[PDB]
Formats: sequence, C-alpha cells, structure tokens
Amino acid sequence: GMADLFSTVQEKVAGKDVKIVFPEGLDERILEAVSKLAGNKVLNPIVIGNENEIQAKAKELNLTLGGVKIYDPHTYEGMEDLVQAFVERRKGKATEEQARKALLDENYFGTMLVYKGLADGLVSGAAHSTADTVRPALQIIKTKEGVKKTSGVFIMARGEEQYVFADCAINIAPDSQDLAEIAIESANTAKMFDIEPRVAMLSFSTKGSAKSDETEKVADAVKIAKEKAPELTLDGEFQFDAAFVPSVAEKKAPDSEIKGDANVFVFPSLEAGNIGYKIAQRLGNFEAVGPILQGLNMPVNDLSRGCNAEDVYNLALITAAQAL
Amino acid sequence: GMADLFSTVQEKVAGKDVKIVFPEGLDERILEAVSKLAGNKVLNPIVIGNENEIQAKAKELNLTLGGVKIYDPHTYEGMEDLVQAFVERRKGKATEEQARKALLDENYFGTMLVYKGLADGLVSGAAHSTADTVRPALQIIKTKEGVKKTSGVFIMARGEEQYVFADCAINIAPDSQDLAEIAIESANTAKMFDIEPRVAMLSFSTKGSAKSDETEKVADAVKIAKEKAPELTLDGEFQFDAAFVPSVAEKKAPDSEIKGDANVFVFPSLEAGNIGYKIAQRLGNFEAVGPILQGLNMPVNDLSRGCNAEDVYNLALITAAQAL
Repeated sequence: GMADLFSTVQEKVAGKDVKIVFPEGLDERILEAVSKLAGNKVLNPIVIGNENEIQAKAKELNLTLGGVKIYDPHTYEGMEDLVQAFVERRKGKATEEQARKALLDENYFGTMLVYKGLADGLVSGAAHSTADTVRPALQIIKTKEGVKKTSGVFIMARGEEQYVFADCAINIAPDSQDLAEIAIESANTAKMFDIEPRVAMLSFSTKGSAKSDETEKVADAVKIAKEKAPELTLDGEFQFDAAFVPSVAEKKAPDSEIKGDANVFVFPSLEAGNIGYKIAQRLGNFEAVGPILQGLNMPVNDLSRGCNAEDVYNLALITAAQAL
Repeated sequence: GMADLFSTVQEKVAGKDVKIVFPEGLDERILEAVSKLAGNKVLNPIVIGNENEIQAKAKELNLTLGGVKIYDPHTYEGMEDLVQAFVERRKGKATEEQARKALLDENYFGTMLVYKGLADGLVSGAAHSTADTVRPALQIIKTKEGVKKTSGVFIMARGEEQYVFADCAINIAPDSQDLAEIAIESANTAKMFDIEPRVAMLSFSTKGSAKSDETEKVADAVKIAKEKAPELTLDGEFQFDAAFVPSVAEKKAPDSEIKGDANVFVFPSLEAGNIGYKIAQRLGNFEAVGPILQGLNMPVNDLSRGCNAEDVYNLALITAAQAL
C-alpha cells in the first residue's frame, strides 16, 4: 500500500549516505529508528544530546549506536564558528550571548548544522511543537529561490491510489499569492514520490458557480500559478467532484486540463485542508503520511509527538530524499 | 444503505397527504417524480405552469398526471389575493405592478402558495440557481423563531453509518453566532432522520491546540450554543480525529461530552464544509443527500440542475417530513 511507496523513496536514498540530524537524542522512537537506519546503512544518522546519556538510553532499549554520530552542544568544537554563523545570518537581531544561548538548544544546534553543510537535513518533532521545529528552520535555513513560505503536504494512499494534499498543516489563511505557490511547490514534492503532477485548486464552486472573494482568491491563484509555471497541468477553482470524478468534470467544466483526474489537490485554507486529509484518512481509509514541509533551502521535517518508531524512519527517508 | 434512511422518512410522510409545490412544471425530472408520488398516494403534488403544456409534456414521457394538481400563474383565481399579500409582506419594498410581475414567476408563485397555507412546502432548483430558490423563500416565507439564517445540511450515509454535515451549501463565511446557530438547527434536522444529536464544531485544532481568530470563532461558537441549548450534546473546536475516532478523543481532549462519537459535524466555513462532504462522498464512498435547507418558517428545498428523477422524489419526501 503506502509501504510500496516508501521502498520507492528508500530506493533513491539508500547508499548515498545522506546525513540527517535528529535533535531529540534521548527519544526512544528516534533511537530505535536511528539505530536501525545506521544498522542497514540506509543513511547516516546524527543524533544530538549528551553521549553518556544517549549511550545508556540506547542500552536499556537493547539498541546499539552503530554508524550513529553524536553531537552535544555543550562539547561541540565548531560552536563559535556556529555561534558566529548564526549572528551573521540573524543580521544583528542576535547578540553573541544570545546566539550562544540559542545554539544550546537541540533544534537550533541541529539546524545550524544542516545550514553549515555538516548535515543534509533535519528531522525533529517527536517531542516539540511543530512551531519549535519550523521556527529555526525559518530564521536560519531559509526558503528556496522563488518561495516565500513553507507549507505542509500529505502523501495520501489507498492501495494503488496516491495523491498529495496541499498545506493541511502550516499556513492558516493563505491568499492568492500563497495558494499559487503551494500548488507549484506541491507539484514538485509530488515528483519525488514518482507521481505525475495534475493540480486542482479546490473551492466550493467550480469555474464560476458561486462568486465571492473566496472563489476569486482561488481563481486569482490559478492565474498567478499558470502564469509562473505554464507547463504545470493545473486548472482552478474546482469542487472536489470536478477534480476527482471525470463524469462531473465534463459537466461542470470541460475545456480544462484537469479532466476529473487530479492527483494533487491544493486546498483554499487550513480549515479545509486539515479537516480534509483527516476525512480522507478516517473515512476513506486512506493511509496518510504526516506533514512534509517543502520549499526550504534544506530538508527539515516535523514528526508528531506520539509518532511511531517507524514514522521516524520514514520521515527520515523522505527528508533524505528531499536533500538528494 | 441510504435507501433505508428514506423509507424511514417516507414512513412518516406517506398517507398524511402533504402538499408540495414544484414550480418547475415542464421539467421531466419533476414530472416523473410528481407522476410517481401521486401514483403511490405518498403526498399531493402541485405542479406549476401551463396546463395544456404540462399535460402534453407528461404525454411524451409516458406519464399520467393522476393525483397531480396544476396551477398557472396566468389563470389562478386567487392571484389578486396573493399579489396583495406579497406587497404587504414586502412592507413597501414592492409596488403593486411589481408584485404582480413578481408573482408571475413560478418560484415566487409557488412560494406565495406555501406562505398562504395553500401548500405545505416547495421544492425547486432542478432548473434554477440555488439563489433563485432561496431568494423568495427568504423575502416571503422567512426564518423561524430565533433563527436568523438558513444553512444547508447533508445527510451522509455508508451502510450503517449516518451523519449530518453542517452548512456545506449556503453561508459562505459564518461567524460565531451563525456557527452556533447552524449547530443547533442541524441537531434538530438530524432528529428528523431518527438520529441522536452529538454535535462537534470542527476546526484545525482541538480544544486549544492552535490559537488564532479561526479557532476562537469556533470556540466562541461553542459557548453561545451550549448557552442557548444546554441539553444539546455538543463540545467544540475539534479536529476531525477528535470528533471521529474515540482513541484520539481521550488523548487530545477528554472531559468532553463528545467522546470521538460525533454524528453531526458543523464545519467552520463553506470552503471546508463543501470540500468536506464531497471528499467524504467521492473518497469515503459515502452516499450524500443534496442540500437540505433548515430553519425556515415552511419547508423549501433546492435540487441541483441535473438531478435525478429519484432525487426529486426523495427531496420531496424530506421536504414533506419537514412540514409535518
């Protein structure tokens, strides 16, 4: 099912020994996943925390920290090189004493590391709010070329069915500019899982039906997106019908690239997207892969507190894929 | 499936010979439905339009207009009375010449009838925009006691599962007052189909998670509703998880009337509610009964252009139930 989908990712990732930092060094979920990732030599895990503590924790979990590297912010040699890199990146917003204090935090340390090439991607979240992960990710590592914000996609899968759901996690109330972006960036993220982009900007009316600011927003959003990325197959302001079942596509809106065959759905707002993926999951019995951030300079992803020890492993595979 | 749900309604409706007006007299969907309703003596259909025409059209669909009554705005004997009743209900907003013109419109004419007791409910929409149906319904018949607006609910059903989805059709951007309303009104409508109300005001966070205007809105809504209707089992600001799966309920928000067993979900906005019932339908493979308006003084419902001849039949059953 969804598993067939990760082996695809792990295929590209395995062997290229990509470094992924896991700030939550004492978390057994992280440890178990790290211990196994290193054990099968899929990628190079870098844990963060006190070595003696981490080592002892791994032993009570009957684990071994094989090809696993450990960095402790209170011992790390490159500190001032880092502390100085941080203050410079914060363009004055940070004193030296501040940066020093800041970098003693596992998430910030781990991010400075990804930032200075000493790691290729970060993976945290199993013991921090999603903000605490995405925060530094935005102060330090920043967004790529023509991107202004990050968004969280969700790979959805049921047997052969695989879709992407646009920003059901970060941006609360996106505007025309943002939606256009989420669409384009999601289409790129969908490439990673070997899916062929076909975006459908969702709303509560199809190409005209109801006309309010809400439908304009999405509509406007489609112009901007079609304008920026002309080749991307994406038409806009579709109800889920029009976007999902072909019969309804020709009735409500023919003469449109999307012929009721969209596989990347961009929601109009966080209220619709979050409730959306969740209904698809709990009601449609679709497997759902947690929020995957996108559009950053370097891969950074957020696990859910109470995640699975195998969720850490897979987020890791997705994160290392984004870096490759 | 859904079918059992209708026999339930038809059980209460059949025999009490309720009158339902169908303004779209020349529509074959209405004619086929009206022909059958009258055929089984379920209710008393009143079609609106030219008799010779309607009669001729019934002929080419191999229909008989048995216990079906036909009213023609251009012939109706009580028209003078109706025009005056309209001007009065339009408190000066309409001239006499204007009300006369207005009442020659099948939707307005059928609404005036419902309004003066000559019919019990109206059913239109098979050939008019949803605006054209709800318009006169709001100028003429109006909202009940303490209701300020209408909202469109959807009965959802898959096998044994039956739920109600809050305003996925009328109100674009509801506020705390409206959401609170939609919740209470939807809980009542849910009674009609023999469902035991358990409202869950949805959003993108559970009791506290994220705090923005958006979560406040819904949260505020829950106070207003619990205040107004103390006995109604409804707790608020749940993500769909919290509302749908018990495991998630005790984790994210125990000490709440809703223990992951909600069966009436009130969405925070039309973008979420419309995209929501449709994902449930096309992905969850749930059967969805089109928009059912609620809270008006007299039943008025809207079919979708391109509905089923059986969709008219069932909307009629529901509309007649709302009247009883």
